[PDB]
Amino acid sequence: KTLKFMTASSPLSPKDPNEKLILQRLEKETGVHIDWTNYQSDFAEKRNLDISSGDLPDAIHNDGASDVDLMNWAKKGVIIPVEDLIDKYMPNLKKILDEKPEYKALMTAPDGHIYSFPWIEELGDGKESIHSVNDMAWINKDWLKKLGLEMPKTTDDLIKVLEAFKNGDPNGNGEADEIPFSFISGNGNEDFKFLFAAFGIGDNDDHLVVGNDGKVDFTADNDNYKEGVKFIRQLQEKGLIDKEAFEHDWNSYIAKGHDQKFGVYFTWDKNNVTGSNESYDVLPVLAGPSGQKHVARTNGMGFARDKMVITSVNKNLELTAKWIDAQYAPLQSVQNNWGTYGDDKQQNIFELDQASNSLKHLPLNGTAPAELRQKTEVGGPLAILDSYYGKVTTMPDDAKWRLDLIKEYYVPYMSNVNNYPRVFMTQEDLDKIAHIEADMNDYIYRKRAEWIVNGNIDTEWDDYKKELEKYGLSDYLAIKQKYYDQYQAN
Ligand SMILES: OC[C@@H]1O[C@H](O[C@]2(CO[C@]3(CO[C@]4(CO[C@]5(CO)O[C@H](CO)[C@@H](O)[C@@H]5O)O[C@H](CO)[C@@H](O)[C@@H]4O)O[C@H](CO)[C@@H](O)[C@@H]3O)O[C@H](CO)[C@H](O)[C@H]2O)[C@H](O)[C@H](O)[C@@H]1O
Ligand SMILES: [Ca+2]
Ligand SMILES: [Ca+2]
Repeated sequence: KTLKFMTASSPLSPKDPNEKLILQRLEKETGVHIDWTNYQSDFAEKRNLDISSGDLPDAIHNDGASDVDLMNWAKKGVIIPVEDLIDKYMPNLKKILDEKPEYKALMTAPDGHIYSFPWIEELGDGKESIHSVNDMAWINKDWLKKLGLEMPKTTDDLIKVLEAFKNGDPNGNGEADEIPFSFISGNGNEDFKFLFAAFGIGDNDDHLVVGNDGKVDFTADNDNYKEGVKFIRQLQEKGLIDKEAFEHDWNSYIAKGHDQKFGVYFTWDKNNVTGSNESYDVLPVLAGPSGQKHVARTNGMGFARDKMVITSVNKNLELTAKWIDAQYAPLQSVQNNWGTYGDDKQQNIFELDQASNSLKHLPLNGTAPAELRQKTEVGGPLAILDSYYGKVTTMPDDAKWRLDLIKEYYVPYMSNVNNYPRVFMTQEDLDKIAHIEADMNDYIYRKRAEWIVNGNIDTEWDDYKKELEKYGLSDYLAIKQKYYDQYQAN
């Protein structure tokens, strides 16, 4: 009747998840009450403390564990394999794996086991996938018009435009408050690395792309990569970059965005940052000095291996298996991912069409989509399939919109036929990767920011590449190539 789950949630959502409208209804439908350990910041560190201290719940919900954490917890009996539970008790998930057996392959570790329950969300395929580009570039069209500038078409045009922003007071308040170029450095949706491809190849959060020769490329040791750093260095030297770019956080970014202080900035959806207005639009793909005109593909996709694991201290496997499966009901999945209907005390993402027993997205009327979603979503293991649109739920209008934009502006410039596939390496290979990445990942972003602030990449470039080799890049790259080959050979 009672299970104890650990979970992750947004600091905008209730400290107690049972305050969420979805979870109140779910209790009345499963008849299972969940007592939550809900971490709303630094979830992974806090999860690792609990596991290390032996302070295990029945299951970790909305977990987001890496594959190396999954295999290590599995080698040690922290979590259990779950395939027999799916076959015995999970008809909603079994039906999904019937329709789309490809995901079953993605859930199966090389030792034949399944250790987690995935998040599945189909929104585009291949180049047209909503994940192809995460850190989209946006520009203040109102400043362009005010200053009589055309949309920039090249990186050189971008510099000239940005200097106008710094110097031309297009907000008209008589102060040089204009921030020409902003970002939030590192992984994720507000980084600037989307522009590195205007110098050829570019970059992504993996620092990994697949060349058309079949050979994976570590992007962050290319000359094109150095040229992109040199480009941002020009912007810094020219006083075009947000004074705060390497210190501020999301909440500060969004404050500035709401005051419309940005010339060009990066984000998933401008509505989350500069709001619902036509002051900002997509910065179209720019041509580099030599006519480079490219969009690097991310390796992202509408699949996450682990949004739930089951711990070895879980004493009612059947009930837990059946609770989980209730999330894989179409209508439930839709809500768990995106929000709910019929709250009279808070804005609703959905309305319930009782005529069709189906969900209809409502208009946000200026509410930031990520803001209302964070409060009312649940996360966790769920599947939303392409066959659900027009049947179970409307497609979200911000997802349909973004997909249109990806087709319009970006897909024509994705010259790479392949990106890196979602492979499940062996545990021996995962721990090798994890040792190299322990050195490499921080180091790459550290050098990148030092180089934009000092100006010595040209003097430091070769030492940096040797250092990456001492950290094991060739080994790192050889492993990734092996799995790409095995994936292509099937
Ligand atoms: O790193 C912490 C960890 O991140 C994990 O997920 C997030 C994103 O979760 C959301 C994502 O919401 C969107 C993107 O959603 C889709 C694509 O899946 O895009 C469509 C709209 O264009 C939408 O229909 C699709 O579902 O991302 C923007 C905000 O960036 C939203 O407007 C949009 O819905 O992020 C939201 C706010 O955090 C959350 O409500 C959503 O679930 O990964 C990125 C980090 O790289 C997010 O920070 C993180 O949320 C993981 O789910 C986990 O929950 C933690 O966030
Ligand atoms: Ca001004
Ligand atoms: Ca390379």
